[PDB]
Amino acid sequence: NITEEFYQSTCSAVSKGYLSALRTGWYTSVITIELSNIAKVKLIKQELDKYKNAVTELQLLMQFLGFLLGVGSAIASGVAVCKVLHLEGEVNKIKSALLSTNKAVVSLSNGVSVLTFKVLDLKNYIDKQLLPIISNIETVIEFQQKNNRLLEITREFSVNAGVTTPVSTYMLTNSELLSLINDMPITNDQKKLMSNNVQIVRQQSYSIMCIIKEEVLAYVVQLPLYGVIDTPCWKLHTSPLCTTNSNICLTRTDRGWYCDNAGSVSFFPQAETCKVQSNRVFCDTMNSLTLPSEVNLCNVDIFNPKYDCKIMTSKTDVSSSVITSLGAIVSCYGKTKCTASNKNRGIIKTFSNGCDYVSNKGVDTVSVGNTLYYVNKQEGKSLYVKGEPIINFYDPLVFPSDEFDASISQVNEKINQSLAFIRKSDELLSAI
Amino acid sequence: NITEEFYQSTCSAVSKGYLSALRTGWYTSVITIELSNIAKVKLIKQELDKYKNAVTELQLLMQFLGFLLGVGSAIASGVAVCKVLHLEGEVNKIKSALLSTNKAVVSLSNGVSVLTFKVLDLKNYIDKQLLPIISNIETVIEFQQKNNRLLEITREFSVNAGVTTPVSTYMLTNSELLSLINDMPITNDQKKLMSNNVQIVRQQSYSIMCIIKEEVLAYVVQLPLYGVIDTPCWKLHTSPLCTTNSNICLTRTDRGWYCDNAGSVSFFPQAETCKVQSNRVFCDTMNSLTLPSEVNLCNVDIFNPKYDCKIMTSKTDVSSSVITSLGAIVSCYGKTKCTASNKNRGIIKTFSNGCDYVSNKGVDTVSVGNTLYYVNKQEGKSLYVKGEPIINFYDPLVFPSDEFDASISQVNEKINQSLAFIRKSDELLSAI
Amino acid sequence: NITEEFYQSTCSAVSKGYLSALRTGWYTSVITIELSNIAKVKLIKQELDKYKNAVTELQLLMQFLGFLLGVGSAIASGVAVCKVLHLEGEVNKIKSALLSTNKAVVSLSNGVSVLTFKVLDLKNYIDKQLLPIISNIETVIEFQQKNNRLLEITREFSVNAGVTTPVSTYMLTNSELLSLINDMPITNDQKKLMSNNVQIVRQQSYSIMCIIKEEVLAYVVQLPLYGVIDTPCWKLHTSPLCTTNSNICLTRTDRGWYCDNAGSVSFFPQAETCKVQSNRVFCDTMNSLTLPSEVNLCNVDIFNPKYDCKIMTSKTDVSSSVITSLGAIVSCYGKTKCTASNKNRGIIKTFSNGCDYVSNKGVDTVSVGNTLYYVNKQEGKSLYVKGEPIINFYDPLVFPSDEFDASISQVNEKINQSLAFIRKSDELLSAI
Ligand SMILES: CS(=O)(=O)N1CC2(C1)C(=O)N(Cc1nc3cc(Cl)ccc3n1CCCC(F)(F)F)c1ccccc12
Repeated sequence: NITEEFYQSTCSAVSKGYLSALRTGWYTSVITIELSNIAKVKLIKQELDKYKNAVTELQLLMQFLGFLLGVGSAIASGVAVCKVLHLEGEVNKIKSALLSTNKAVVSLSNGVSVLTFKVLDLKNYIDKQLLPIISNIETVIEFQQKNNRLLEITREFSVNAGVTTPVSTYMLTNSELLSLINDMPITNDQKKLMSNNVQIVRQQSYSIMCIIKEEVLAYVVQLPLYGVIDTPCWKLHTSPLCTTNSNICLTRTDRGWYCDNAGSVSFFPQAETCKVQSNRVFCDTMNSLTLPSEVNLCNVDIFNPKYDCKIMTSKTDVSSSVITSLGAIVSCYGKTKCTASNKNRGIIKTFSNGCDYVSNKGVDTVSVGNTLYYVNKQEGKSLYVKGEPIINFYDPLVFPSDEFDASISQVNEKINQSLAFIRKSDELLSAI
Repeated sequence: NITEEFYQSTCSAVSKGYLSALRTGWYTSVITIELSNIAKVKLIKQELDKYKNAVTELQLLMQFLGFLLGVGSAIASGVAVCKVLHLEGEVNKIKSALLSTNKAVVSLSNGVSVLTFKVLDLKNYIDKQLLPIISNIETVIEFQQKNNRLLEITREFSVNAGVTTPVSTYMLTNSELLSLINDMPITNDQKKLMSNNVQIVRQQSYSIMCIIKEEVLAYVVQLPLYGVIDTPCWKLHTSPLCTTNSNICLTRTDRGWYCDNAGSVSFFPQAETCKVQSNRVFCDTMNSLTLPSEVNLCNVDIFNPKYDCKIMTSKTDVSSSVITSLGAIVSCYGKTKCTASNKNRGIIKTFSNGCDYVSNKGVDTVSVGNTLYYVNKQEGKSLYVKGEPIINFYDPLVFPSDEFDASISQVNEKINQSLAFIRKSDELLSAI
Repeated sequence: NITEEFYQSTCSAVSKGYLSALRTGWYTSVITIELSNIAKVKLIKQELDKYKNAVTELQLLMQFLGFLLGVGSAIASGVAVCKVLHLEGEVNKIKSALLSTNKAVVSLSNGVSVLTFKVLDLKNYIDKQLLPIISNIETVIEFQQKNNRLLEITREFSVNAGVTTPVSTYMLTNSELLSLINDMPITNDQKKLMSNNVQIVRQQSYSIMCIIKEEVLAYVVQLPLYGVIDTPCWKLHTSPLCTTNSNICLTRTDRGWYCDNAGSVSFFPQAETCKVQSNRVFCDTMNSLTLPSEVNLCNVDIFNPKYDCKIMTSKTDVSSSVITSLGAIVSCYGKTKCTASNKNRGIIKTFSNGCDYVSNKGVDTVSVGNTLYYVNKQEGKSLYVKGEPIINFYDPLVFPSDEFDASISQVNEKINQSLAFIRKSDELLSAI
C-alpha cells in the first residue's frame, strides 16, 4: 500500500509504504572457462583464428546533497580477490576443484571462501572433438556456437577495459546466476529476493577480468549482498517555495530516498540511483549518509527542536513541477501557465502562483509553461496536508539568500544577526 | 545560415540561425511478437532450449542552472499503457486485430488509441515448420535466424531491467520504425522530420518490456512527439570575466540552448543534452525552464530594466576556453599561455589577460595552458561586438563574491547595502 | 612504488608514485569498407537483403571544482576531416591509394596527412563470388560471416547517431588497432604505451560515421595522442574537517589528479574520469586546469604565502569516508559509529570524532554509520603526518560558512572584516 502526503507549508511530499533492499556488502565469485592451448576446412580454420585471437586478446588485457557523500572504491573487494588468484598454485587449486564438478567452494589464501563456476569447457570440445581433424557442416556450426560466448565475453571486456557493469548474460546466464544465488552464504530471504529480481542483481554487479593461465580463463563476478531488507522506506520530494508579490524562496534540500536501517536512517540524496520494483526499493549504502531517525521530523514540523532541517534560499522564483510517486507538486510563479488535465486531457485545474499539488487520482498530466509532465499512474492514497507556506514567516528585508548548504537554524541565526545590527543602529542614531 | 556574435563586455557569445525540434510529448505504440507455447537433432534441440529459456526469462522479468529544473517521470506514459495491457482481454483484443494484418490501430480501455505492430511471428514458424519434426541443415540455420531477434531483445531487456533507451534495431528495425512514423497521429512536417532523423528519434525513445501472455510477447515503444518545430533557436556560450590586476570575476550563468516556443522561450541549461543535426536542434522540454522572451535582452544589454540577467561572482581567476559554434572564447588570466593557431598550426594570435575571442575563419585550434582545443569548422559568419568589460564597473572593495545563484540586480543591491554602511560610519565617526 | 601521506591537520591525503599518460591531442585515421553496388536460395536472398538494408541505412544516417573547467568540442578534429572527405574526388583519391594495398597514408586537401585502412572488402566477395549465382551451404555461411561485421557496425552507428565511444572491435579489431598504432606519426615511447594499453586507447577514441559514396563506406577513427608521458602524477583526496563540540567545518576543494606538465601542473578535478592502470595515469587535458606548480604547497603548508589554497566552509558535520589509494580517511562526527576491521574482519580500531586515517596494511574494510567500504589492497607505504586540525584555529563566532568557491585568504579577509566591525562597535559604544 503506497500512500503519499503533500505538505503545503513546505512545498514537499513524502511517499510511504516501500520496503528496503539495500546493498550493504559484496560477495565475490570466480567464474572460469577452460581453454585449449594449441571450404569447410577454410571455415573451421578462421573460426579457430577467432578462438586464438580472443585468447591472446585477453592476455594482452590481463597485462541536492550528493556533494556531502564520501568516496568509495566499488571494485576494491573483487580486485582484492583477483590479486589472490595470481599467487602460485592458486589457479591450480581451482582447476582441481572443478575437474569432477562445475561448481565448488574454494577457500582462498587470504581467508575468504569463494564459489567457483566452470561455465564453458572449450578445452573438452577442442581437444576431443576438433583436434583429431571435416566432412560435416554440423561440426563447424557446432564450433561457432561453443566459441561465440568466448568471443562476446572478450568483446565486452575489450570495450570496458576489463570491468563490466551491469553483468551481461554472456558473463553469467540466468541459469548460472540463479544457481550461484541458491548457494551463496546468505539467508533464505536474501536468496528469494535475489532470485525474484535477477535483473536488479545484474545491474548492481561487476564482472572483473582477472587471469588467463594454465589453460584457465578466470574472471571475478562481484555480486551485491543485501544486508538490510524489508525495513520501511519513504521518498521525499521537494520543490521551491516562493512568495508571490522582490520575492524570496526556500527549498528543502533533503530530497531523496530514506530507509530505516539499524536504528538510524540511511539517506540517499540522488533518488535516481535507487531502483524501484513495485514497492521494493533497491539502494546502495555507498550512496548514503547515515542520519538520526529524527530527520523524519522535518516532514511533520520543519521548525522542530530535535533536528535542524536542511534548506536552501534564493530569489530565483522560476516555475517547475516535481512528479511524485502518486501526484505532482507544482511551483508556479510569475506569468507561467500551470494546469492539470484529466483522463480525457481536459484542463480540470489551473494553479495560482505558489506551491500546490494534485494527486494522480483524476489527473493524467500537468503542464508548467511549455513543459508537459505525465504523472505516475501507480495506485495509492494521497493526502493533502494544508498549512501556511513557511516562506510567509520571513521578513524579506533581512532574509539571507544564496544559501545552498543551509538549515532552519542557520538561517534564523543570520536573521537574528541582521536584526541585531538594525536595532543597535536605530538606538545609536537616536542617542546621537 | 549560422551566425555568431561575441560580446566582449560580458565574455559571452550567441550562435543563431538554428531551427527547433522540441520533444514536447510522447506517443505510445505496442510491439508484439507471437510465440509458440510448447547432430542436426542435437543442434535444433539446443536452439529450441534458447527459445524456451528466452521466454521464461522474460516471464521472470515481467514478474550552471540545471539545479533549477523540475523532476519528471520519463516513462510514466508508457508504463501507464503497459498497466492497461494487463487487464482482462486487453491482450486478446490486440491478438485479434493482428491475426490478418501486421499493423493496426487499437483503442485501449483508458481512452488512448495505440498503433500495434507484429514484428516477428515465431508461432507461425515453430508450429507449422518445426513441430512436425531433420535431414536439412537449411532448417536449423533458418531457425537460428528467426530465433536470434528474440534472443537479442531478451539480452537487451535483461541488462536494462526491462527498459531500454536508445531503442535498438532489435527492438524496432528501421523499416519498422519508418513504417510506424508514417501512420502516427502527427502532421506531415512531423513525419518528414522524424523520417530524416531516425537516429535521433531512436535516442529519444524508450522500449518498455510489458507482458508475455496468451502466446504474445508485448513491449511498449514510447516515441517522441515533436510539438514545436522550425522556431528559431540560439546557443549562449559564457566564460569567466575577471579583472587583470586582488581580482574579481563574474560569469553569465544562463549558458545553454534557447528556442522560441509558444510566445515564451524554452531554456535548456545543459546544452550537452540537446542533439544538433546540421542546423536542427533537438531538445527535450523536460530539461527546460519556460522564460519570458525578454531573457534575450541579456545578450544586448545585460543591465536592461526588463529582465534581471543571471550571473555568478567569484575571485577564482583561472584560465580556460569555451569552444563556440563558430569560434572560441578565451578567458586568459595570471601567467597562462593562451594562443590561437592557423591552418598550418602556426601561432597567429597570442591572447592578453582578459576575455577575448577568435572565429573559426582562420583558426583551427586554441591552446590555453596545457589544454589544446580544436574549434568547430562549421561554415558561418562571426561578428566581434566590442565593449568595455562590465567587471571594470565594479568597486572590488564592495564586490560580493561567492554568489552562485545571483543576478545583476541582486549584486547591485548588495553593493548598495555595503556602500550605505560605509557612508553611515564615516558620517557617524566624524560627528563623534 | 606507490606511497601515500595523510595530513591530519587538513583531513587530506596525497598518493604519489604514478606516471602520466595525458591525452593532449587527436590523430585522425580514415577506415574504409569497399562495397558492391547491386531453401539455400532463400537463405542467401535474405542475407543479401540485410546487406542492402545496412547500406541504405548508413546512407540515411549520412544525410568539487569541475565547474571551473572550460568547454571543448571533442570531435571537432574528426568532423573537420570528415567534411574534407565530402569534397569532389577526395574519396576517389583514397580508393585509388587502397587498390593495391590495405593501408596507406593520404595527404588531404586541408593539409593533414591521414592513415587510411581498408578493413573489409565486401565488393571483392559479392562481385567475384556471389554475383555469378547455390548447391553449397558453405557459401551461404561464408556470406553470413563476411556480412556480419557490416551489420554490427551499422547497428552501432544506428543507436549512437553516427558517433561511438569507446571504439568497438567491430569498428577496429585489435590487430587493426595495433597495426594503426605502429605507423602513427608518434614517438616509439608512444607506440609502446598505446600497444600495451589498447583497451584504454579504445575508451579514449571516437568512431565518426562519415560518408558512403562511390562504393566506399568511410568512417573516421579519432585516436588519442599522448603528448605528455612519464611525468610524476599524484592524487589528492580530501574529506570534511569539523570541530567536535555549534560546529564549523572546512574541506579542501582541490581534490583530484595532478600531473607535472610542461613546467606547470595539470589539475583534473573529476578524478573519476582518469583511468589508472597499475601506476600509469591516463587523464585528458580537456578535463584539466593548468596551475602553477606552487599548488602542491597546499599539501605541506596550507597557509603558505605562494599559493592561495582552495577550501569550502560549512556547518554540515556529517560523517563519511574517502577511500584513498593506500588507506581510508574517516570523517566521524556526532553519534556515528566509525570503525576499521582487519583481515579476519574483526574491529581493530574505533574512530573518535574528528578526521582520522588508516592504511590498508592491516585494514580490509572501514565502516562509517551504515556504510561499509572495502579499502584498496594495492601494495605501498603510507605515512601518517601528525598535525593539529586547522579548524581549531578559527573563532566560530566570526567564521564565514556556506563558502563553496573560497580559499584560505578569502576566508581570512572575511574574518578580518568581521573582527574589524566588532572592535569598532565596542570602542564606539564605550565612547558614547
Ligand atoms: C556548474 S556545476 O553544475 O558544476 N555547479 C557547482 C556549483 C555550480 C553549484 O552547484 N554551487 C552551489 C553550491 N554552493 C555550495 C556551498 C556549499 Cl558550503 C556546499 C555546496 C554548495 N553548492 C553546490 C555545489 C556542490 C557540487 F558542485 F559539488 F555539486 C556552486 C557554488 C559556487 C561555485 C560553483 C557552484
